[PDB]
Formats: sequence, structure tokens, C-alpha cells
Amino acid sequence: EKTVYGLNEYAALDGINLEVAAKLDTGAKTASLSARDIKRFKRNGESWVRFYLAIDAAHSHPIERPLATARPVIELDICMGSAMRSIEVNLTDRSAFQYPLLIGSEALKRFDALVDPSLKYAAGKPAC
Amino acid sequence: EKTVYGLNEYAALDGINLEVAAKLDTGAKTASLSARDIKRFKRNGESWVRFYLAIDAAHSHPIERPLARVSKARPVIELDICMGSAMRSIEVNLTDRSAFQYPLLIGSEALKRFDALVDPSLKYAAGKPAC
Repeated sequence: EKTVYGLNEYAALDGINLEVAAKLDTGAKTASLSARDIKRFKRNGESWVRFYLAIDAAHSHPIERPLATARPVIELDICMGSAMRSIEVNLTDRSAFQYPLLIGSEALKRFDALVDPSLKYAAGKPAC
Repeated sequence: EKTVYGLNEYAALDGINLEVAAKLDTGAKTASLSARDIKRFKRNGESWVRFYLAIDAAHSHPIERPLARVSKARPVIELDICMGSAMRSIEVNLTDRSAFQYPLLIGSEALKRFDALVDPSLKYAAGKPAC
């Protein structure tokens, strides 16, 4: 398949039931997620990370993931429109990043995406 | 008129027989052109700029263009850029970036002017400039 998306879309981090506004950035290779209170730990010998979305001020959706300018990288099932893809994401502790999720060129390739710069939120709400 | 291009394409500045590597960047709004020896001057009272492409080290293709504005520092001009078979008047900031990086960075506004769809799985899909 090959789906057309816009400069910005709504994405859902599957499993955490959270809708984030995503900026589709073909100039960046890797994807980025704005996070807060990033804590690295070990679980049964495997490197893991625990964090909240930068938007989750109430700390309602703690996210614990095994580990997949030097940010930890994890794999997240992200839903955009009707397309669900496992995406590699760098957890950044910055917050000046306006868009909570930055989707780079590699993730966009995983999404089979064509970016129309004249469109915004063309996929509607996530419905995977 | 929605044409599909890739992450990188070859672009030509109309009139100039030079291959420029363009990175199609939907994350940036404005377009950028890597330039060298940028000299601002005045012609008939209007601000003009004379410069060479960063690849043109020998100063073989001097470029004189009227200044459109000044960004927030960098000189801004309008250039007829050719990509594949599409010729578009594009606003570009003249930057002194390293010749290492991509000489032409095509932002979202220019991609909109090109009626472009960016396929991140493709590279140089438009072939050589032939406008």
C-alpha cells in the first residue's frame, strides 16, 4: 500500500491509548517523542526505560519499554489513520519541540507514506 | 498536478547548467540554497545580490538576482528552480553552509509550489532536470 498523509497528523501510541499530534518530517531520519521523567533501569538483565509523554502532566500513563545528543530508543506501535506500524522512536527530554511526536523519514517509509505538504491531518483520527 | 518526488532529487537553477543535490524536507517551511561569496549590492536603488553556488568553486556561473527580502540575517531571493520537468519560482534563503551538507534544501512551502508528494522510500525519482 501507499497512503497520503500531511505535514501534521493525529497518531496514537497503541497500548497507552493516547492521541498525540505528529509532525511528519522527511528531513529527519529518526523519529522523536517528547518525554518527561525518563528513568533507565534493568529488568531480568535487559535495559528498560520508564517515561511519561511530555503532555502527560498528571502522570496518568506511565510507559515502560525495553530499550531497542544520545537518546534512548524504543519500539512503539503507532497508529496513523488506519495504518498501524512498529516504529523506532528516540525519547527526548526536551519540550520546546512543539509537536509531541516527530515522525522522520525512516518511520514514514515504514508507514508506506507519501507526504503532501499542502495537507494537514488528512488521515483524520487514528482508527486502527 | 500532484507529482511524486523522493527524499533527494537533482535540481537546476534555470539558466545555469549545474546539478544541485536537493533534500526534500517537509519539516522545514522555508527553502535554503548553499551559496559562496555572497555580495549584496544596489541596482537602480533596489537591493540585489550576486553569489555563486557552493558547488561552483571556480566561479564559473555568477548569479545576480534582485533581493526579495532579508530573513531573520540571511538574504532571500526568488529563483526559477527546475526539478524533473517542473519549473517553479521558489523563495530561497542564501546560506553559507558547508559544501558537505545538501546545497539545496527544499522546504514545505516550495514543495507546495511544486505540487509535490514526498516519498521517503524514493531517491532521485525525477531524474535529471529537463525543463
